[PDB]
Amino acid sequence: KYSIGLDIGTNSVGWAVITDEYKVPSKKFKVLGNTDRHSIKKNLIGALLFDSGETAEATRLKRTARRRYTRRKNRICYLQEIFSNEMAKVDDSFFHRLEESFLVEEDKKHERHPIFGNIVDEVAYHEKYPTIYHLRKKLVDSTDKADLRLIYLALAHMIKFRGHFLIEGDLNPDNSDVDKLFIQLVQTYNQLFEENPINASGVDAKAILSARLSKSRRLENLIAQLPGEKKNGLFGNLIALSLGLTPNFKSNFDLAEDAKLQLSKDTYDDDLDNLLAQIGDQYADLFLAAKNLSDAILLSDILRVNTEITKAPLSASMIKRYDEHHQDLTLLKALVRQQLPEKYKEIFFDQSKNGYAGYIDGGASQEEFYKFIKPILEKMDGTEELLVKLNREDLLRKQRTFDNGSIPHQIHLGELHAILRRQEDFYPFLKDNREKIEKILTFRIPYYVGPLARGNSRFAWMTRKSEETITPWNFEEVVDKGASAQSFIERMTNFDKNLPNEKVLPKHSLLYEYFTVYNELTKVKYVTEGMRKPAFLSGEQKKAIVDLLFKTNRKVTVKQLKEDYFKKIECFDSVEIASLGTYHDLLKIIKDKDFLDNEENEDILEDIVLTLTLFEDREMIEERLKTYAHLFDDKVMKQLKRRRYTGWGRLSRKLINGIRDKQSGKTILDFLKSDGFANRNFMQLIHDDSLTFKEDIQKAQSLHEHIANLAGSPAIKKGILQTVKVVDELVKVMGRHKPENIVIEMARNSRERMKRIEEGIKELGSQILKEHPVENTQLQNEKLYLYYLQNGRDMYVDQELDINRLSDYDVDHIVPQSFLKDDSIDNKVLTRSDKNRGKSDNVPSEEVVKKMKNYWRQLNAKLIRKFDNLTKAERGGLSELDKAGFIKRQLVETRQITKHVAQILDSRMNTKYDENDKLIREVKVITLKSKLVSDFRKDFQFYKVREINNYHHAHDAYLNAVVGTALIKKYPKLESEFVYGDGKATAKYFFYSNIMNFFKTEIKRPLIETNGETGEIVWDKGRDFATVRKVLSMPQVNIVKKTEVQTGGFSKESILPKRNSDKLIARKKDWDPKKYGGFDSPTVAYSVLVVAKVEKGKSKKLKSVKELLGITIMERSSFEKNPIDFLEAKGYKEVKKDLIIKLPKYSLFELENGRKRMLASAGELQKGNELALPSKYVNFLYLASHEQKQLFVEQHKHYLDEIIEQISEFSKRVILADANLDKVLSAYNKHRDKPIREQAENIIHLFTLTNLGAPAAFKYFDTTIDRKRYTSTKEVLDATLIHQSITGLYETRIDLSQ
RNA sequence: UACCAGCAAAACACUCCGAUGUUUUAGAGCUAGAAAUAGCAAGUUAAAAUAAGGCUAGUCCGUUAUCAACUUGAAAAAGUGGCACCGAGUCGGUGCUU
DNA sequence: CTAATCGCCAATCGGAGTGTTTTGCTGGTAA
DNA sequence: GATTGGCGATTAG
Repeated sequence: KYSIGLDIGTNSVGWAVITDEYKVPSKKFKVLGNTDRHSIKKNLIGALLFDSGETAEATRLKRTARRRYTRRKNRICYLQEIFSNEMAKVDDSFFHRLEESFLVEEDKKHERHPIFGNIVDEVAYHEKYPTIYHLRKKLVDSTDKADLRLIYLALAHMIKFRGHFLIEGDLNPDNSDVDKLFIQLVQTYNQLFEENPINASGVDAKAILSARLSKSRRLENLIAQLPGEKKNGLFGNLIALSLGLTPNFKSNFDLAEDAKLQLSKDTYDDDLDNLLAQIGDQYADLFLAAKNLSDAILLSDILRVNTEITKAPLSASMIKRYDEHHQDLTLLKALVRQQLPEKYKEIFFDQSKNGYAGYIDGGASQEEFYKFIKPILEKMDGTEELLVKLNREDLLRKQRTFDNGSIPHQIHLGELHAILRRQEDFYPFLKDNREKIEKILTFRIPYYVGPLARGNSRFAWMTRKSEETITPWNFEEVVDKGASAQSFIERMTNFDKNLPNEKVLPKHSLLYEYFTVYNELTKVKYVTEGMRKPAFLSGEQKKAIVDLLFKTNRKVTVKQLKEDYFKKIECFDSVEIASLGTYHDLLKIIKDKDFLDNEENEDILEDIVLTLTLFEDREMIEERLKTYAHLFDDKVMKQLKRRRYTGWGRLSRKLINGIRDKQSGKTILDFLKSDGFANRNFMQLIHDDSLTFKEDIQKAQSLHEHIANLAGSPAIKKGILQTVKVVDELVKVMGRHKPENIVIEMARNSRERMKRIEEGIKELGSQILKEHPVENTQLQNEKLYLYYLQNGRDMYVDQELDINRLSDYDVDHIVPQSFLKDDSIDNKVLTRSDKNRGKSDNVPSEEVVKKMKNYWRQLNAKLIRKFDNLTKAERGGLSELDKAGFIKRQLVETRQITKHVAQILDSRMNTKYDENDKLIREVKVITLKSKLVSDFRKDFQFYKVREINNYHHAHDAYLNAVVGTALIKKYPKLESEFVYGDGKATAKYFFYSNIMNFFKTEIKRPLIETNGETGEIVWDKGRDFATVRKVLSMPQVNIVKKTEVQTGGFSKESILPKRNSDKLIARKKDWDPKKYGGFDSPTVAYSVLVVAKVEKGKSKKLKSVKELLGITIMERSSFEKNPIDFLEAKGYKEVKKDLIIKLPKYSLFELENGRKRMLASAGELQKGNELALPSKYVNFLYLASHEQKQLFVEQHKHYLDEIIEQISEFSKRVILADANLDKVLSAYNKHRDKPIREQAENIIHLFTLTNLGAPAAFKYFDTTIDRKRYTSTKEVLDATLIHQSITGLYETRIDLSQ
């Protein structure tokens, strides 16, 4: 009978229903409603269009901030509960005036002065402490009684902003000098390693280690003055420890265990104690010193003040910024006043000129201010001392800038500690509540506990030991913390698939290693002169290999098996041819062999391994093994806490040793352990029919959930639901008969670039960025991008290149494009000429490799797999098997998601079960790629262009169907790679390349094609092409747009100043927008058509109205709860309840002459028509834009004047735009001088005026055309409304002109 | 179609923390002139909010995913739209079963 | 009044940890 | 990351 062909995409789905001999049937349908139409005739071909889906990141980024905004507010509430009783005797309303600051004077109840409460005290206070840091510095260094309000202000400011948590441990801000250190350091090296002393080389390491440089540059500068040292040397290792690195101390100390040390993690003490155990304490304070330096050079960019003067080095360094601004301002003012009197009106008085007034009051950043002020400073005389600071970004700085994110939280704690001790003698209540204020600052919830819910949330997993409120002071006596870190990991671990409801084993377990190691050794073969055939391996040999090779090295080399076993035991000179890592570590740690050999002591090691794999913190691990103590000794635990594993395997425990061969002895694990006659692997054991595993394993094992459970981007998983629903709708139409076949085909920046080029320039030391400054919208071109990635140097020649020479240069792929079709950065290079690459059919010549190995290694630059392909010239090159495989992949759909879709369709299509516990096929599912159809179109001249209409979406499904059905029925044995279910390479390559040669005539073939057994008629080259041509030109395709309701944010997020309009929305309930401001950009969900009456004039003339109203996202619930009261509050009277109609977005209307419009909102409209240009002009337009066909293009030239007539005629009755059409005609009238190629390229641009969708702007040869927005939804109130189904064949029409 | 092995490339889902930006109020502008108008002097900081709001009253939740119209249904969804030809103005016609 | 065109605007920058597929040279092995 | 619907000022009825 019939067949179906589909085509899935990210914004469209196409379908078609072919028949016996490649024809599309037509049918009569029924139309409902109250209109005059009672029937219609339609063809079975169409398409569907929809929008794109999004991801869940933008919602998480706000969910994880709503919680912080409310957790920060509770920190201040705790501080006010300790100060209330004492403050209730000084000022009764101090805490009340602090909450009504954001209030106009009329709405205030108390006075308008917050802190003190008079006009003569506020001014005095503001005249003594211009900034908050003056008070902070005064409180620490003074020894007098202070008012309570100032103490509260300082503490609140310190607590609100607290700093970052990146360094673990305790800081110490006393050592600011750097050189006492390089001295102190060397001092010790040669205080025990004397006679052989590293040379101090009078190194003034001051600028070497203190300059604002990177770690690598400081490393190169350190040993520059020392005559010869090693980057990997132990002095270098301890130096790298001083900076931020991860040195290893195994070298030069003949160690066997890795000794990676980090100075910022919270494990340094234990690792240092362990490392000082195998060497001793003779070399001790060579470390207490490396510490001092480590902290002495990271506190060098924020603290720039001296010592032995103050105990507050951060507050004292923010007064230098204040005192170096008031001094430069006067000088600049005087200099501008004297030598340039005509400009002292916009630098200091205009708020929209990026001067000094537009930098303090208006909106402007430091960069814009500097860029604006540089010429003015340059022109006049003097101003030497000010031009230098501008190059250091230290001209006129502010104390709250964007670069304050490098301040640790251990500095704010010291000032608070210092303040709390000077004033603990006058106020006794500060002596008791002193350990709580320090705890409010440093508390932080662990990342494996989550929200503190009470069983009313969806993202929570935490348990509780006692029903009580959780506070920072009792967090350890309420939260269990023991089972909270186990449910964090076990809620994401995979389940088994051969036996569900079972958890998988750890990767590094003991049973799992037994299974993995011995399974591999069950099949191996070796040949010697004495032996006759390649024999297998026995269990004893495997045990010996494990004992001698596995237990001496985790990885067992094949050479070790060849030499240590064969040569020593079997006496074999030559022969031809997994890790028990846990066992050797346990042997080294426990130091008891018979303990591990004993098989009674089980259910113990598995628990130990699970404990080590599961938790991460140290107290957790200790307490878990606390019950597992008293058995070995005290010493083993200290080393057991230091071991950690990672990884989860995929196999259950009961599957291995719970349903094993209890009826035959040898376990599933032991079957692969001590093999016998039946050397059968696990796959043979499961997949055979001789044992009783199958019954037990097979005893165990909605559409939306299944589809949502797949793997892939959300944007593609939207096109499968629609495909399934379209299929189910199409089956019903054709009489509830299932299709014979189904053919499916699934058709498939700048900031990264400037980040990459900036990193490359910074690491390479190149100065070309200063030479050629680049903005944010320049280097999107690949040629200049590649030019800058190489520091402007050729890579095939070793010469410097030019910024405007790449134009005449070339871009070439590393691997030739004839083998790999790659167009990414990893495959493209820029060169003066491709001939310098060497061979044109292989990897570049070895001369280039030898001459550029150094620069390829330098490109450590992270700018560029590319190195491997470039260096392949020395590795012998490529093969042909990969070419054959890729040729097969070019037409065989090997992607997994297509297999998922095919399985989903096949499972629901076939349901009848065979009586022999099997299934019978009724519908075939075929998958194929797009190469075949493209080749067919190119060969048989069915050209297509994509910028006329959307009909081309539905013209590919028909071609897929015809090609697939024709091909599958001619070769009855190629179903292996084309149907779902279940030397030579060159022959397969040729066969798959020439598959599609049965359509053509000469490479002469008969007109009639027959197939084997019956001479089946599969093609007839006298009428089939005529049918295809007739179908490809039909002015009837069902295009349908999907209607959706809108959701998302309420409006725009920008806050606007006060105004006197009625379009502003209040931010809170009691804040009038005419005195505080608000947002104004509401988003409409859907519209409603109401017919009612409203009063007019003072006489209340009850006129009758019928209009459209918009319902925003913000007020949906109020409307959906009671529409009548909502409408009455809006201002309408006597609302007719039975005539309210909802209208979602993208609704369809019908005007007088077939003119249709969509609905984008309650104020605008869209276009809803299509163009049907004949099939001759498509071929002419495709040929003109690019042998004998040139002559044909030349003879037929008047076609350029027939397209314009059709465009004008179509636009004069549907589009209804006059000025744009007149401009287009006038522009076309005077440009008939250029040849056909460019005129065709510009005629193709004219199809933007008649394109379905929103209006847009296009451009002709020179002229630019603007938009033609429609802004009146008043005419549509007397038209017809159309409701359509998913395919569009079923529809109803309602007349709104009643 | 599954299990071990080296690395690399990624993509997706959840939890815990930093620094800015924007909007109102406080930091007493002065000298001449009835008046617009001129002349001069300062400018760097702090408090509150950050989707309107909810009931289950928690140091909890609020921007992803699903959605043609009528008849019945709490809900999901069971029931609901007759076949072939020619011409080829968007469909029309004829001949009958219907 | 009063309704229709024209020109400009739209929140952004860093860090730490855990779990899972899918592709590309490696394979092997096996049903 | 551009698109595509909102709002103020001007201008034509």
